[PDB]
Amino acid sequence: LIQQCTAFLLDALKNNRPSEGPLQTRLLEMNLMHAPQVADAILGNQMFTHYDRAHIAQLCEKAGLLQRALEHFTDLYDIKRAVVHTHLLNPEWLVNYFGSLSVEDSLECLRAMLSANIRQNLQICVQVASKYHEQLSTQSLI
Amino acid sequence: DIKRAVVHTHLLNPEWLVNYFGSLSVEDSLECLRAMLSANIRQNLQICVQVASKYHEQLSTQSLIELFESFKSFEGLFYFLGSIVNFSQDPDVHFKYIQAACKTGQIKEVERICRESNCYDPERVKNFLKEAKLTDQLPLIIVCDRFDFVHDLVLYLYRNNLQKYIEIYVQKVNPSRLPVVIGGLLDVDCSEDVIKNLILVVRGQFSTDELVAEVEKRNRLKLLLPWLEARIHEGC
Repeated sequence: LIQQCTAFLLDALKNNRPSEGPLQTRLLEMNLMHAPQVADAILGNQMFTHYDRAHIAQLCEKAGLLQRALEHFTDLYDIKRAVVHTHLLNPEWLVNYFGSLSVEDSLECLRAMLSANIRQNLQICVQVASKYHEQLSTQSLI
Repeated sequence: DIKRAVVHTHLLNPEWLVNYFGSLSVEDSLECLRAMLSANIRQNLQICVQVASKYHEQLSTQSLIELFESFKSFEGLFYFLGSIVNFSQDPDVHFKYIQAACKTGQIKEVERICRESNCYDPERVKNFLKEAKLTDQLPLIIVCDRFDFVHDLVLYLYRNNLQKYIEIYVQKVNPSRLPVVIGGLLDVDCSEDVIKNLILVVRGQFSTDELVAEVEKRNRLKLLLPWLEARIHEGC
């Protein structure tokens, strides 16, 4: 029972003393193959602090976990690939907005996403512009 | 004949259509949907994809897939193979599938299946790549070295251009093949200071042995000495 022994290890992880990054790292790695829903609570509790965010991001990449892969870009700031992957399809709605918002490199991000701006991200760029212009409605925008 | 209500397919109920498809489709309705595509509005288009995924499921005839690819069909055959790519191992149809992903970019969803589906001929497809230039490709920088044909590949690339794909490759994908890559670069007599600067970039799987091998096979090790200084100064 990998599931239940992993759960018991998780119960141990509730205390920071048994909370040892690599152990719970492997636990979450198995979860990514089995159940990603728990990864939300894990990210709340200890994930970003204890885990190898790079390896886990690569895992969620290969596993098609784009939404928590956004949490990973938030963990990793993977500039070109975060840009292109967001450019792919419908992301975590406001999470992507702020992640883009929470950087001054959203400039070049939008340059990229606009170089290939298919009609999907067509309006949303102007929409999120109504999240940066509000601090800097620069002629850079025009 | 029965191939007359194909006009009302613009409005007609596909349920009793599939019912009439239970019969009349034993190598028969193929020509009916064929004529429908001879008048292929978008209405008699998606339903034809659906009925293609109604007979291949009962008879995955290669004649069907051939008459299918006879047209553009790239998205139609895309979904069609998406119903078949699993548990099917024909190299040609898989290459057609990847090329369809190239038609409208569905590579991110295929470059992973190129890793998954390795039941094909990477030589032909990599020749196609060297012919069909995507100008932003990253399926061969994954799957060709997954099959390890990248020596003469990166040779040809250096011949045309090699700026960052080398870099992102050795960074995320694989710094373990980095040695033979460097060796090829030495065979083509590149600018070695570039390789040096890459070594200065944080390395993944990388060690002293392969590095000194690379620097000795050209007997021009006058480059890695600051790397060794850093190694020993840090205590390694």
